[PDB]
Amino acid sequence: STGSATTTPIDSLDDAYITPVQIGTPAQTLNLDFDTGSSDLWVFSSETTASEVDGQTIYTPSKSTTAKLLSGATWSISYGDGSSSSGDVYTDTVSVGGLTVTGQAVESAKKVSSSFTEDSTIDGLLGLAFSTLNTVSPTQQKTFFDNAKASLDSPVFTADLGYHAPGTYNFGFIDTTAYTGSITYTAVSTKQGFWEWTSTGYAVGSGTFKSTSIDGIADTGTTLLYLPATVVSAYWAQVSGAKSSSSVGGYVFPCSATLPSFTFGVGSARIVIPGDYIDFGPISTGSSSCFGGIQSSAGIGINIFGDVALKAAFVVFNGATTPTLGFASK
Ligand SMILES: CN(C)c1ccc(C(=O)NN)cc1
Repeated sequence: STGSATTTPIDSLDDAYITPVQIGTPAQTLNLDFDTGSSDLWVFSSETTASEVDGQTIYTPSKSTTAKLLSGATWSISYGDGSSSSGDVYTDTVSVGGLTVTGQAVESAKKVSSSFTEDSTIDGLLGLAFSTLNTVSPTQQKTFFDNAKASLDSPVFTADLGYHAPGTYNFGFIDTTAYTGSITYTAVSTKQGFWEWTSTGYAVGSGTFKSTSIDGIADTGTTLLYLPATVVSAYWAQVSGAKSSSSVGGYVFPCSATLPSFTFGVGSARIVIPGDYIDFGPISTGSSSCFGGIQSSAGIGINIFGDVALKAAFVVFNGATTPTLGFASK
């Protein structure tokens, strides 16, 4: 089997991407944030505290003939940005882009943090990291990908995120028309439950490439690119007037600037992030200070190749017995 679904930016900044997902019978379509940095499929639901729902589409398990309470199971998750959610669990039929899993754990939110309430366009998350990170207790549950894997033509999914445009998540096949050149594969560590890999270095603009190992995670659920302070300082030093602002919470730059590109290494290959991808616009409406798309990972504890990086590439998440990541230019 295979599946293919279009993923769409939620706003003009590509702050996140949503992908339609069919849950239950008859189908209830919710727009979920596919998240390769977590392993829970959770949704706004008829059980979510009313004051914490603001425009989202909800899953109502009582209207699904295939929903079953997973008796006694609860979940609770918190993300690196400080967001969180929690609730109980149903199993139901879930389909993505024509690919169907029966008996998928669908985690129904009773509570969500304000960040989720405020994101009217995001009806929940669909985790695509390793199932060892799943938060359901007392019986840990498998991700949609993990459940689908044995049925897939190939045990892979791909992320092809657009810059200010829709893109695609494919399951079970590699679309050889979706990228240029060749895909370079690199080793993954699953020890922390993430798609964790080691970049071989970086360059700023037309500058020389610096060979240096940068461990990090491929996280479609993080907006920005978070790298070591040394690397990030070297980037922003090439932008006149750029500075780190403790008041704003990161590097800002004059909105009159033209940003240089940023290159990261994948083995002997190189992925170039155009300067435009690094512009996250005015810090507040009407401001001439703009927020940068490359920020320090210091005080996160891990480097994060978020959407800013991933959208510059066609990315293969290879879930074979020994997982690997592949990157191609596009
Ligand atoms: C507030 N929202 C929509 C979030 C979405 C995703 C994440 C995240 O860290 N995913 N790996 C955090 C927050």
